[PDB]
Amino acid sequence: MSGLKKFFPYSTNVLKGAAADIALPSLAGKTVFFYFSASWCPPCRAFTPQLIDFYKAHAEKKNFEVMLISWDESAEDFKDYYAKMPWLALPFEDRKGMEFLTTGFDVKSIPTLVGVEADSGNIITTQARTMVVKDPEAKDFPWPNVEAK
Amino acid sequence: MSGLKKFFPYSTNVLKGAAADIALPSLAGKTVFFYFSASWCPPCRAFTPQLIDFYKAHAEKKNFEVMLISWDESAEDFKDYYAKMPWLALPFEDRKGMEFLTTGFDVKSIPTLVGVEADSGNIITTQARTMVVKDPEAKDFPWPNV
Repeated sequence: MSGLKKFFPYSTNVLKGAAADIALPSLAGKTVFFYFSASWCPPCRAFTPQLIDFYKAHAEKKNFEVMLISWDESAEDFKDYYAKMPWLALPFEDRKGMEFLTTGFDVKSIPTLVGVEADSGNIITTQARTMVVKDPEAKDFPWPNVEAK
Repeated sequence: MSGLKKFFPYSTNVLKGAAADIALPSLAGKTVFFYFSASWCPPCRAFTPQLIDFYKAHAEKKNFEVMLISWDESAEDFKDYYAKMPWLALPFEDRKGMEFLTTGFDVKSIPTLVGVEADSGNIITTQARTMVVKDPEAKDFPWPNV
């Protein structure tokens, strides 16, 4: 699963609600979305509920997962914000890992939603945020290269 | 180059550094690798330098060329991103062209690297992206698998 691991030089497991036991290899075959967000961001607050709806409707059928990559500035804020989400999270303690992803994808502002292929480790798009609201039925999911629009 | 010419329905000439006047007849008899990439892509950023070493070491002897087909989101990004590459590029302004090629090669994510025989327009290899790192010397070039 070397492809997906390329995104996590400093973590082998990610959070899942109570358990911090999800092992990366368990995402094999899925599309994985990195969600760059934070509690102090007004548009994230407005966008998150929409992503949560999308996730409840298609995560299973469309076979995808989402992972919070937090820009929160404290462990406590992180803890509370992520508590309100149903998906995965890169642990707050892996700050360098957050920074590696943030620069890697050139994430200048949030919310940003980046779509990736678990198996090959390839990138689908860094602009899935707008497609989540623009295509709620997920007809064109996972939207490769929306950057062309 | 009737065949190859069909891969470019909207562009007569491609880029080559500052030179925007390279014509497709150049690519005759050789293998042409269509490299689907963008500055926003980490795996691309890690593969590009490998492909650059590979290009500079075998483009002449193994007789092939590489052409960037950009998934960048802006002309400014394209400019700085392409400046660092030695090979060719479909001009950014031809968005319709990169969409044609994307659909044609069915590119669903990047990086994607596809080798095609310039003379028949047949896809020679589908695994050059993998084999470029595993066969840095070019022993099994061009890793036919179609």
